[PDB]
Amino acid sequence: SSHAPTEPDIQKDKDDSIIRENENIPAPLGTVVQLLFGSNTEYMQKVITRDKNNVNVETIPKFTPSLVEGGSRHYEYTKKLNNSIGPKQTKCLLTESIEHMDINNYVLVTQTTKTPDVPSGSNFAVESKIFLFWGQHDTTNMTVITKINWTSKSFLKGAIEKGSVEGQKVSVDYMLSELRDIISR
Repeated sequence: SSHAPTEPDIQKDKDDSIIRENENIPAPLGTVVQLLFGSNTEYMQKVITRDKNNVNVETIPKFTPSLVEGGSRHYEYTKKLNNSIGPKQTKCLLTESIEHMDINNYVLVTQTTKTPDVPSGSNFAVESKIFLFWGQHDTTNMTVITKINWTSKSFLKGAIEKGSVEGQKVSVDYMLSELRDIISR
């Protein structure tokens, strides 16, 4: 009765970094997909607002045309940065795309973040692949892989890549913590 654990089909890319891997969420795959990406979007909104640096978090739309391979959505919030010296905050422009959906195997949603107000923010977007697949005993594993798409290379490239990895890890930890709390409550 327990679904078998599965393997995500993670295509390699030399500028990829691992954010988190094989993080367990104690609910079935279809449930976790629905909690993050389904029609009740308050859960993903709360993932974002759990970080008190995240403000102006608009209502998140559902995936259109449908929650299906090829569906996508956009939303925006603001992230507080420095206390006083610029920049004090940045807009965060998020686009999510359903790249692969197979509840018998794995789901891949790509999450791309643009931050126009950071230094060199006009030079890059952050692309994170969120893999969801089966763990043991009808639970879900999550693996997140990140790379920076440089649309113009920056003299701050190394610092930005390090801080982005650091920030993607914090973002994914809130996602995992909220998921783990929704299930337990």
